[PDB]
This record gives sequence, C-alpha cells and structure tokens, in this order.
Amino acid sequence: SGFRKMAFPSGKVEGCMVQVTCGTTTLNGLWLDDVVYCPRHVICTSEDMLNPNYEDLLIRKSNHNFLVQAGNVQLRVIGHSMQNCVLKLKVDTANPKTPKYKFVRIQPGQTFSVLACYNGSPSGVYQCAMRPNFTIKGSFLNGSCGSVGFNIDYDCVSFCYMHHMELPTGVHAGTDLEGNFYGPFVDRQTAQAAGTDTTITVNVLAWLYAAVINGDRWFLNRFTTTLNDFNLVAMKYNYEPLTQDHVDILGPLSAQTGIAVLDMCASLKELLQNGMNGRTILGSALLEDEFTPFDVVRQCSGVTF
Amino acid sequence: SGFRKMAFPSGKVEGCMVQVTCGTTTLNGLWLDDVVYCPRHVICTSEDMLNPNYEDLLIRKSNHNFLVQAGNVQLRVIGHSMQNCVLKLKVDTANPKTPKYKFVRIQPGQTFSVLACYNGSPSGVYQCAMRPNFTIKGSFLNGSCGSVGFNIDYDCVSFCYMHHMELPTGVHAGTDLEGNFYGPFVDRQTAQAAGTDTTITVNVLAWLYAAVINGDRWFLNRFTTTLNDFNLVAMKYNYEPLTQDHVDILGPLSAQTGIAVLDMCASLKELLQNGMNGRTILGSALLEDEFTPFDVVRQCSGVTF
Repeated sequence: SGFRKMAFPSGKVEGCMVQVTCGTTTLNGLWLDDVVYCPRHVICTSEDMLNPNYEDLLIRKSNHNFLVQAGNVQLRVIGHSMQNCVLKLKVDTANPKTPKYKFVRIQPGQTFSVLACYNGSPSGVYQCAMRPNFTIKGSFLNGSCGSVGFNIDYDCVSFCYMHHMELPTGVHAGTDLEGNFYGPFVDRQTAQAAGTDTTITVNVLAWLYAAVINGDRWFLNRFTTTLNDFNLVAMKYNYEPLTQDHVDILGPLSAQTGIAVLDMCASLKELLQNGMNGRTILGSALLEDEFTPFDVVRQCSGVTF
Repeated sequence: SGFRKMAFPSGKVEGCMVQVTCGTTTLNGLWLDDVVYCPRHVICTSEDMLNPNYEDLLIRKSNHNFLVQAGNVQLRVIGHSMQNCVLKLKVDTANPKTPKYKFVRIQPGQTFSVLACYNGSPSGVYQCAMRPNFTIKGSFLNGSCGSVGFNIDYDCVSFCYMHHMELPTGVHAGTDLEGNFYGPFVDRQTAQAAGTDTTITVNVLAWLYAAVINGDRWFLNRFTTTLNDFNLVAMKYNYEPLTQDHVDILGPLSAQTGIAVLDMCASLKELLQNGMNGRTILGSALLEDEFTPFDVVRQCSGVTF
C-alpha cells in the first residue's frame, strides 16, 4: 500500500549522459550508439540567443569545436549535423552502456521521468507530465539543458523529451529527440507566453482510483453524472474535456474497484464545486493530475523493468 | 528555476539489487562486496509472522536454502548469519558493481530516496522522509521487502533504510543496514500503532525558502516572532519544536535570501493560523515537510554526483 509520485529507475539513462562544450557554452548530451544528441543552442553565446541564425552560426563550427566528455574520458567527434533544434554529433565509439531504446513524441497529458544533469553528471530524477499547453513544470538550473525525459517498458527506454528553455514565467520547454519542440516554442530568448495550464482530467480520475485502492475514500458520494454534464463542470474549472476514449482507458481501474467511471466523475464534480474542505487525498490537498491511468495500474501492481 | 521532489539517481543502487528466496518466500536483497543483506523474515511463512522465533526458524535453514539471483545468474551462498533483524548471506563472488558505500542510521526528519523493487528488479524511485514517529510513507506492495533507502554524496552511497513491514494503518517500518528497526517496531504481524505524525518544522521552513528563491512569495508578511513564541504555535499544530540548532542549519538559506529565520517563522505562523486560503506554494496546497535544508541548497545550486 501507499501511493507515491514515482520516477523510473534512472541507471539506464545515467550511462548515456555526457558533457558537450562548444566554445564557452557547456550543456548535457545523450550518447546512444555512436551519436551524441544535444540542443543546437550549444553553439550560441548569451548574446546569440536573442536572435540566433543557427545555420549561419553552425558554419563557423567544425567537428573539433565540439568537446564531448563521458565522465573523465574524451570522445572523438567525426561528424556533426543539425536536425530541427538538435545537433547530432557522430563519435568514433559506440556507447558500451547503450540500452535498448526508442524515440517517441508524447502527447499532452502523458508523464515521464526527467534525469536532471549538470556538466554531464546526474543530479536527480523526478516525474513530470507534458502539460496541455506543451510546457512542463520541471526543476532546471543553468547548465541543465540537454537533460532528458524518458519512460521505460521493461528493457526499453523510450526517450521523449530533451530540455532546451525556461520561459520568463519559470516553466520549461523542450523538444523530442528528433529536435521538434513540443508546442509553439522556439529556441530563442524572446517573448513566448504559455497558454492556459488546464488540468488533465483523465489523470485526476486515475489518481482518484489510486486513492480508493489505497483506502482514501471519503470523497465517494451517492451521485452519478454523464459525459456531457461532467464536461460542463470541467469547462468551468479549466479541466480538459473527458472523452469516451478516456472512459475506455479507465476501464481496468473501474473493473478493479467496482466504481463506474461516471460515478467517479460525479465524485470529481463534487470535489471541483465544493473543494476538499481542508481534507487530503493521498497526502495532497489538491487534485493531482500527473499520474496517468497506466501509471496507476503499474504502481498498484508492482511492474518491474 | 522550478522546485521538484527529487530522488537521487538510482543507477548505483540498481546494480546492487538481487532476489532472495528461502522456501516459499521471495524478497529483495542488497549485494555489496561479497555479502547480500536482506530482511530476516525471508525465512518465515505467512503463519510464522504471527509469532516468529527467528533463532529457532533459522536453525532449520542451511546455506543452500537461500537462493540468491542477480538478474539471470545465481550466486553461491557460502555462509549466513543473523544481525538484529537482517540476514547477511556471504556469497562467493563480490558484486562487480559495488559502489563506494557507507551504512548510516538517520535521524527523524532526514530524507532519502527509495528504490522500490520486486523479485530483485527495480520498479521506481521516490523521495521520502523518516517521520518523527519513525515510520515512512512509502509505496510498497507485497514482495517489496528488502528494498532500500539511500542518500548519495558525490560518489558514495549512504544506505540508511531497508523495508520490512507495513503497519495495519498503511504506513511503513524498517531497519537500518545493521538490522535495527527505526522506532519501536518489530518484525512480527501484531498490533503496532504509530505515534503522532508530527510535522518536520525545519523542513517546512527550508521549503518556504525554496519557494522564495523560486518566486513564490505571497506568504511573506510584515511580522517577526521569537523561538518560544513560535513554538507555542508549533505545539498547537503538532509541529516539532524549533531549536537554535535548526535556526543555525537554516543560516545559509537565510543569508542567500536576506530573510531572517525568525521572519520566516512568522510567515509560517500566519500560514498555520490562517491556512493558505485556496492558494498554492510550489504547486502544493499544504505545507511540505519532506525537503531538508540540505536538500533545498542542493537542488537550488545544482550539485551533481
């Protein structure tokens, strides 16, 4: 029993983290097979970030300008290329610690673990979610760029996020491992405001199921609702509309607990309209939306890797 | 910027996790040098746990009764001994992945990372704290026993916790790596109720400093207090008394932010007496007490390992 915000074990990713330095800028890179992936703004000075022309800046760089260090040992760079907002540095040695891996582009609402790194060295690991406005709420200091987000399925690491930017509002933006930003953000120091940070309804419902499984059941009530009626309330409170697809994804948790999805929606509706009255659910005084249905099933069943 | 509940990177500990089976019971063990550490109740059946005589039960076990598996490979057990509530299984092969390590017994209020494991396989990593009543609020299912808690200082893993028991109230109890339980708990399935779960005041204050460093400052007020006056309020709200030692530990955060410790105490006093009025601090609607002062300094400065 007990339910915690849990990250994936980070060892398989720790073995892939390297330091990349170009001129005066140092950040993190991801070393998989004989390629190191990192943010293309490693080629930029602080001045450059206000209005960078990446193709022009890259012309002034050669292979030997990219200093790649794995722990204490230097890697030899034998080619480089830009793909969208990432650089791919071809090195002469395949990483012997390369795990089974895939690159995935995740959808808003999906969760992943972040290995925060500085100078190629891991500092910590935590769980977060791709927000509906395509930001993430991370913990990234200067030098953390190139830190990655990932999920693990048994033996295979699915990399989904590379950190690039902090917005002036303190939230974070980055790319998939093909170098395409999530959402509308760009790797330039300019005015980019995030859209509404809406709540991930299906994740809140999943977490309410986790709460029931673990004995927190005060919020269960005598009511039910419909999708359309629930969604009138979701709109008022800046929650994502619940779809039939979401109802289907919650099917396993509904079956396990015997609580119909629409009955849990009616519990959520009452929590939205009346608040929690100073009570807590799974140690939280607000409705948590960074556990997916699959996260809840995984943690409640003990799936390993 | 951003502040997250962050666990230590778990790779160094993942490389030490093994499966231990004795008769019909399987749990996790920790393989360091040529010793595997695990809970002594691996020798117990479900019946045994109601009133176990461990010395008598252990007499019926030999080295070959302890099946130790590291991934897919079996380890040869060449001796075994009981130390308090742990078993030490001497194996014929030193773990080649043994990190630099120490065994530490932590004090209440201190935090650590847990690598939840099942059948010797890591499932997830999360941060928690030794509560003042000597329980922890973890996420442990059947088979998680022997999972460990740890801190990392650069290259050295300090192991501080091994999981043994879930209390009927759903909180968790375990030992240090010398096999001594934290608090009054015993490895028997009996009535053990936890004492008051008091709030770790110095950690709440540290987290308020983290909030100010990251821009959340609405709770700062025009007031100050004294230690004795603050402690009258702490007692009323089941907070640990704040000592001069705690004030000294918060010195670095006070210096960095320019907010005197007693001024932050007065902010906390107002938060206790008036609540948060539906507002949040660092994404939380309650006062968080599982970040130590050293955790805040570490995460706010980017310390790596």
